[PDB]
Amino acid sequence: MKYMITSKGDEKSDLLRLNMIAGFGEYDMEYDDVEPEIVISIGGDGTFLSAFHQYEERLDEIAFIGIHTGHLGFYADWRPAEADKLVKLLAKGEYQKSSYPLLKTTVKYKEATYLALNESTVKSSGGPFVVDVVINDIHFERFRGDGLCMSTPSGTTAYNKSLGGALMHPSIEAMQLTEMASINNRVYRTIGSPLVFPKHHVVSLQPVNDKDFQISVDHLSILHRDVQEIRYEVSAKKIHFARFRSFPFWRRVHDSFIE
Amino acid sequence: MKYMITSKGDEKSDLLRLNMIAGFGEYDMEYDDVEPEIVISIGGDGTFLSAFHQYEERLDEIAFIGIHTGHLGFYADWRPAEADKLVKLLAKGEYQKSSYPLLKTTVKYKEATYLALNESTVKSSGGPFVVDVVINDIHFERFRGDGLCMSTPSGTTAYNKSLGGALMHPSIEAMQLTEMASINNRVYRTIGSPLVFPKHHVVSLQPVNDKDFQISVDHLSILHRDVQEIRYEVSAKKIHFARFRSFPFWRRVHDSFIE
Amino acid sequence: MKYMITSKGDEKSDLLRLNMIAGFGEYDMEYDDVEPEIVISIGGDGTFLSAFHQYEERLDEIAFIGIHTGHLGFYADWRPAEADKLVKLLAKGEYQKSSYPLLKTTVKYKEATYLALNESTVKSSGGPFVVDVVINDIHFERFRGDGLCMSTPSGTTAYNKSLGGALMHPSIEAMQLTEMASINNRVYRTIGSPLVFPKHHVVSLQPVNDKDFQISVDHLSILHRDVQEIRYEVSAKKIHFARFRSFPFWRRVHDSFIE
Amino acid sequence: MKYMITSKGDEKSDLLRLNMIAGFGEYDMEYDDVEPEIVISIGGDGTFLSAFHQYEERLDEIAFIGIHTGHLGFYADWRPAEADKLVKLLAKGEYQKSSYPLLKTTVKYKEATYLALNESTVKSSGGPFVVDVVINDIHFERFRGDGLCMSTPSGTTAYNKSLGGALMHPSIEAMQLTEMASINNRVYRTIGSPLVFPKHHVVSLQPVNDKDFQISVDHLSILHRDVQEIRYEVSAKKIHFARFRSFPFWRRVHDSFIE
Ligand SMILES: NC(=O)c1ccc[n+]([C@@H]2O[C@H](COP(=O)([O-])OP(=O)(O)OC[C@H]3O[C@@H](n4cnc5c(N)ncnc54)[C@H](OP(=O)(O)O)[C@@H]3O)[C@@H](O)[C@H]2O)c1
Ligand SMILES: NC(=O)c1ccc[n+]([C@@H]2O[C@H](COP(=O)([O-])OP(=O)(O)OC[C@H]3O[C@@H](n4cnc5c(N)ncnc54)[C@H](OP(=O)(O)O)[C@@H]3O)[C@@H](O)[C@H]2O)c1
Ligand SMILES: NC(=O)c1ccc[n+]([C@@H]2O[C@H](COP(=O)([O-])OP(=O)(O)OC[C@H]3O[C@@H](n4cnc5c(N)ncnc54)[C@H](OP(=O)(O)O)[C@@H]3O)[C@@H](O)[C@H]2O)c1
Ligand SMILES: NC(=O)c1ccc[n+]([C@@H]2O[C@H](COP(=O)([O-])OP(=O)(O)OC[C@H]3O[C@@H](n4cnc5c(N)ncnc54)[C@H](OP(=O)(O)O)[C@@H]3O)[C@@H](O)[C@H]2O)c1
Repeated sequence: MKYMITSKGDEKSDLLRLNMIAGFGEYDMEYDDVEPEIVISIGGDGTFLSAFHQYEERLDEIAFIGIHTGHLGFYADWRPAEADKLVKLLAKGEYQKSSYPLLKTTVKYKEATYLALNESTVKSSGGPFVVDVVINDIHFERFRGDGLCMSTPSGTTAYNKSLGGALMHPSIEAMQLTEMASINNRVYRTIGSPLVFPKHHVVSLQPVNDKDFQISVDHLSILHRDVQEIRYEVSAKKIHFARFRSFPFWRRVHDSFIE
Repeated sequence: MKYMITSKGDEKSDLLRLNMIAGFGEYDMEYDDVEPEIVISIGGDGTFLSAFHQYEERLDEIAFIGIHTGHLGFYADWRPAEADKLVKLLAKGEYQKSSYPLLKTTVKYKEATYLALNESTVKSSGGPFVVDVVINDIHFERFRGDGLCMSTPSGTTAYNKSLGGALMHPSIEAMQLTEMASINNRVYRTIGSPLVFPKHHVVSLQPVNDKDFQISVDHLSILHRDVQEIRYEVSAKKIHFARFRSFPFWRRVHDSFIE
Repeated sequence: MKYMITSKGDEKSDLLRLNMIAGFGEYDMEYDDVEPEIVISIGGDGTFLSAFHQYEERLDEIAFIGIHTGHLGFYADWRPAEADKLVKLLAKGEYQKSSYPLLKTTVKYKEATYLALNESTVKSSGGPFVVDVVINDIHFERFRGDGLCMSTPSGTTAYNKSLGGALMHPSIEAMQLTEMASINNRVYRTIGSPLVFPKHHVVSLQPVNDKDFQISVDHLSILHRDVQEIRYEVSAKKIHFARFRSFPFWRRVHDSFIE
Repeated sequence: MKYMITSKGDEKSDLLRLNMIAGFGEYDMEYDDVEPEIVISIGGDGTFLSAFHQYEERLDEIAFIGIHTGHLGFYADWRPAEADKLVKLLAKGEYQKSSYPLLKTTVKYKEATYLALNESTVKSSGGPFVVDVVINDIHFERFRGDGLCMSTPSGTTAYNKSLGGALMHPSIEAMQLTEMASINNRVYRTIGSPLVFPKHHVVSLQPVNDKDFQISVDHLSILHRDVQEIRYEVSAKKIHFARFRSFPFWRRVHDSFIE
């Protein structure tokens, strides 16, 4: 089948990449980075995040696999020493697919949409951050603070976790909203707690005074000017992984945070 | 249809109860507190929790309704001044049913099972609290601290919230595990974060030294001796509510915590 | 004595300012905004913070007073309706002085020093934030995350509080370091907890890769390039307040956050 | 000088104890566990806490030293392999004394007072926990939740830390109040944040309905019945340590929590 390999770009990763291409040379596997069916990422979770965004127009046609050159990754499921075993399994087609939910972000000004695998965040462009938070058209809170983070399930181990969010098993189709440094006093009030939203709920952020926001989607971060609305919902699209063995989410969590 | 009414037992609640019984007297509604089809709770969420546990052997046959005499409740959806309107709607059958997930607790010694609408918690019987946390038979962490709290979705606004858990929309079939005062240092390590579990995941707590635990299920709290295992999973059973109008979960959250 | 009055600049504040100047006209009080001995701030705590930084070269010669036009302030101790009573008390000299500790920030490149009344914070200029935290020349932790906040005692009710810091009575000569969204996992480790430092302890932040930082001192926020060190210590300088009645810190905290 | 040695009571600790007694036999050092001037604890910080409470009537006459048999301790400053070096230094009198602040607890019914080296905590005897918190005779908050923890500076690394309190350098004469699982909503309000109190401030807890409380002082935990008041203040008494080398507090914190 058609495949391609992205590399973190250090010496370790490029050579492991060349090795796998040579190894794939011995099977009915065609290198194709335009219309690949398998996308192998070699590096860290940052490398995997870039591979996902490189091909996010064909998530329906692609199964992703990650090899972590440094520490273990939540998306890069494989060690370098296992590359040859992976080459053989992929060529023989002995793999199941699994899917993770994704987050849709819409920015209205006159409208851009993004897909996130980890999260989308909103901060001010320097001044104070104040937004109205509207859940399914109902005004829920006026948020004052440093910013807001909306995480997918697999994103819950990343920025969301540092903000006090829960870790959510990726079989749950949800998104999680966490606060960054909310102001709470006599007059200003936020919920405080993380909020977990099911599919089809729409969280809308609406400016109060300033209309300029620094918006991040995974690694990408852009200053958006004259914003009327930021809309969050669980995407209809999903990322697909090639899975060759059992590696449960909670085992990845244990291995990454406990030992 | 058959119905019964429990009362918080103060003067306000009993009289509102008597009024509704008189009001039901004018329809084809039979008072029956053995095999009721509708269970009306008048009081607070504590009163509603007691009504649920009174009839938890027939959750399949019952739709619950709550009237809050004091502050607004998350389960008691109705104000006293609306009692007469409620009498009329219930008698005419103009109601939809909605369901919330419940938590199953199994205590093995030689085995008791409980159903919780808010949460189940585990603490020691005085000494230090140490348990091994096993997720789907995989050892996840050795927890040291004051205790652990496993919450249903509708429970996430209660004890779970005070422990830093996320609020979860009740359409999500999940349970959430939060830490009470975990010890984390060079040698002792817990995840820290709340954990959200889908249906069919089994969280097992296993003693390390002491085998005596104070276990709570909603309001009930019992000292269990010589415990071998505490098992948590999302129940196959659900609570059913009679719904007569739109009152979204996030609106209940806003009304209860924001204003 | 010599005095001056700064105003938030809205209609309410300017007119209250003009009234007090007219009122001071009836005593031996000379308006002087170059070498004032009393500095009256009329507005909010933001207005007071600007008054403090306007005159921070003569904190030894000045007693500050604040009038809050909007909500109650932690530094603006007086309501508008009390302005005339304040005019009379100040002119008669019936006031005690009280002092709050201040934070000294040194940025080395080739060295700038700042004084903060609330706090100094450090964030990256966009990329990831990584710094080594050195306490009294001893390497304490490698911090990864969004940033760090060093608060005075009276600052503990502001940004520090939103970050989970403790509130500290201003009679304690200390500074408090809080984390913004620290990354903690198998490999990366921060203390997590706020840290409270006595006088004469020196906390030094040292770059790891990137040398560009966005540094804030109270309201001021500046991009510093090619930074070698950020040094925090409790200042030898203190702010002095004119006090005319009992208004305990914990009462200000109660009034501002509880009711 | 007069000295005594307490032991954790395992084989390692008793034998290390016997060795030091034999070693002390070669100097002008008299074993005396009634009126000792030096108290050596061999075990963990729990062993040291028991030694402190054994002799808390003569804290003015005693310098404490701790040897940790297991992991490093915050009070047990010495490893077993260094016992002989310690014997020699103590006998030669080559030691400085350092002092840590202590917490005074008064329980009024008709009045008991306790001294804590780590902290004092208050919980209910089973039902809900509700107390009024009075700071220097001013009503500050009505606390609802699981309990409250008042920590000394050296206690801030223990229970206080697990509750989200700040770590405080022990040269600061203060106590820190942290919340256990506070309920915060539309009607119920607590400060949330830890509170740091200077010397001479008096925090008083006063019952609201129930008068029975489980009160802990370091390891001791007792059910107090018919309580009228719990009073917290920084003690006039201090613990004195024999110090033979530099081991800064922040280095102990680094070694215990970072690596
Ligand atoms: N305060 C924070 O915790 C914080 C702040 C900003 C951004 N981030 C994370 O950074 C991501 C994008 O940046 P980047 O990765 O391109 O560069 P980066 O900022 O250097 O990456 C931050 C770290 O997050 C790790 N990571 C990525 N996805 C993760 C996941 N799902 N669970 C746990 N850890 C994960 C990455 O692992 P590798 O080393 O294997 O790449 C990397 O070490 C965002 O999606 C966000 O989640 C975290
Ligand atoms: N630290 C804590 O936050 C804490 C500690 C222990 C127990 N609890 C809660 O108490 C419950 C059982 O006690 P109880 O109600 O019989 O007596 P209780 O301890 O007096 O009740 C505690 C309060 O929780 C409220 N509550 C109940 N269910 C709730 C929900 N789903 N979301 C938000 N608030 C809710 C009750 O409202 P009403 O006043 O209307 O009854 C009551 O005010 C447990 O299920 C637990 O969630 C909370
Ligand atoms: N996430 C946060 O909580 C956050 C983030 C950034 C900055 N800030 C605060 O903003 C300050 C400087 O900004 P600014 O005041 O010029 O404009 P600002 O960002 O609009 O001010 C933020 C708010 O903090 C209040 N405040 C100031 N000093 C305080 C104190 N000691 N305790 C409690 N609240 C206090 C101000 O009261 P007034 O309305 O009376 O002016 C204002 O409402 C910083 O010193 C920092 O503490 C807070
Ligand atoms: N949730 C919690 O974190 C929690 C709950 C209850 C009690 N405690 C602590 O337990 C103490 C009394 O119990 P115990 O020690 O007799 O038995 P314990 O409950 O078994 O001791 C708990 C642990 O705390 C450690 N510790 C003691 N003082 C400390 C300090 N100042 N800083 C950091 N760690 C410290 C002890 O070290 P060693 O192993 O060397 O003895 C022990 O490992 C209390 O003073 C309280 O601070 C903690």
